[PDB]
Amino acid sequence: NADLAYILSMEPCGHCLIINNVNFCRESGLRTRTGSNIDCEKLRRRFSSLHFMVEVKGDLTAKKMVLALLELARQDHGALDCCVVVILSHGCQASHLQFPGAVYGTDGCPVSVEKIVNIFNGTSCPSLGGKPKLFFIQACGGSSLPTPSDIFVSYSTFPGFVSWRDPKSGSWYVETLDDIFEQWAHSEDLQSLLLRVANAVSVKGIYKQMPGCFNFLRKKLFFKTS
Amino acid sequence: MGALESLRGNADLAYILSMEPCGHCLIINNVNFCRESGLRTRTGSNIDCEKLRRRFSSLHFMVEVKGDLTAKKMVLALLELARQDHGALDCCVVVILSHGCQASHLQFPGAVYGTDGCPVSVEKIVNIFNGTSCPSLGGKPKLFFIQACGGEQKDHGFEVLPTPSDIFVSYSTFPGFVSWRDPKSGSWYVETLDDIFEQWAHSEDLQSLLLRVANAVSVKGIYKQMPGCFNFLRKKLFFKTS
Repeated sequence: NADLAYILSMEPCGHCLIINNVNFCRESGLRTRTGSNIDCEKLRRRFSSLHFMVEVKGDLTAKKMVLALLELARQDHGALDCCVVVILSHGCQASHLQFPGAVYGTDGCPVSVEKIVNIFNGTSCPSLGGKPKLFFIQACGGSSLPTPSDIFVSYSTFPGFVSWRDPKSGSWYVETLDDIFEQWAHSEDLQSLLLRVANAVSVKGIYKQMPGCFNFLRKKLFFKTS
Repeated sequence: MGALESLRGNADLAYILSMEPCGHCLIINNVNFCRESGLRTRTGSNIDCEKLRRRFSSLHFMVEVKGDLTAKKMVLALLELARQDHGALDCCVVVILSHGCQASHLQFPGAVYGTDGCPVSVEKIVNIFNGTSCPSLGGKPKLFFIQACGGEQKDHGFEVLPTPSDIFVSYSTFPGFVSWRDPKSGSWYVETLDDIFEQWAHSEDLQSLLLRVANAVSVKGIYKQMPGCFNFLRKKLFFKTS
């Protein structure tokens, strides 16, 4: 209350798009991301519980990924409270100007996180103005309000399967995140959940790459559950 | 023994700050830039500078302020800081007040200008405090508050292995945008942050505080500013208060 938390009253809570890239063309040389379907199913099932209208889309091209994203922003989120985008794919380690991060489309071409974030800013998507825009990225391999307000990105490149010898048992990250949400999303906010995830991950890999959060929200975000 | 209490106490959910003092705090305050620069005098930074000096002193840090430093001297000050022994400390704070801009980066956006008009990337600054370069802060929170233009765009808004660890970078403005300041009241961001840390540092964690700050600043001026941060922390952070 007192404008300390975003109001998620509406039912459904919002739209959620999951880009699941598994099969890449030969020219790129990017290995098949087998096990990502396990990941996709966990997340689809998850954000569904969080009362979102989840739409999955497999093996998308950089061009097609962008179109799907634009297609989402062209929507009327007017009576909705939040938007969610999840992308599973190989990560691109290009350096950037505004925001870090990129993910490979099936064609081998990258789509920077900065492009993705902006497709959802205030000008491009007035419909979501003042509402929280969440982006979850798992790169396995490879009055007025400010225009960029309410943008929140969780970026993970943590390799590691649930069963360490089996590259097809799924992502230890998604499973850990999914598990933590299942247990605390009912009483803890987004940033609090993600810290539990970040901690769990670090305990699993001392030096290994820890997930980061590019946080530009104005209030806490308590997901709608039960 | 309430919730917040049990929370503050859980070493798994919160960074435990038990040492006295807490650690080092370094404030770099550049106000007078060279002529060749074209950069303006950052009138009002000094009031921001002292507020923070006093603020972090309040939060049990050993504060050291260094003003008007060339890019080279900045790196030097930062190198010496990391070169120290933070073994009996629990946290490290670095504040930078100055002009800034976009810089090509891998993990951390933007850069900050030395008094000489030369740029120092935030990413280079954060990295000076990596686990190898400064094992004395391994696993401990290293905080960075950056008050500098994140870019050139004036936002009108609309009507309504070298990996970061325990790194937390609070940005005054969104990467790519302009950060606003007042000649006699200081920068929106710092004035807001000090005010908020005043009222809540005693009962709220670092991140919670900054949402308040981001929320407050977001309703300001004709031109808009959207504060935010790159959080690579593992736990919540509650400062040691008075």
